[PDB]
Amino acid sequence: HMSTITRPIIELSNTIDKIAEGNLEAEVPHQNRADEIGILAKSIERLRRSLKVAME
Amino acid sequence: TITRPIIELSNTIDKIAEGNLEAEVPHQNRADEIGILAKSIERLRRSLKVAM
Ligand SMILES: [Zn+2]
Ligand SMILES: [Zn+2]
Repeated sequence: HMSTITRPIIELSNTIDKIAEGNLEAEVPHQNRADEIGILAKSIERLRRSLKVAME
Repeated sequence: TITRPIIELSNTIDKIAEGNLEAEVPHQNRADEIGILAKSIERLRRSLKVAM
């Protein structure tokens, strides 16, 4: 549980902070996971791209 | 208590990505890793909203 769920939730939280802190090229890990971590990662990547477009 | 809130937070991120910055972010006061993710989503939301 700590390695399969806790670790990637912490990593993806950090990714969100990087994005919020203006780094709109932040790496977003785990987009190819088939479980709920993948749903979250794919959601974050769509966010990242949406914010890059909105930066103009 | 892990799967459900992770999907719920993902949906909140999708609302934010689509321009709905009034999305209510659940689970901000949880003490585990879901609380960590919820706080980070709420900070991003607030920064987007204030900027716009
Ligand atoms: Zn990882
Ligand atoms: Zn919930």
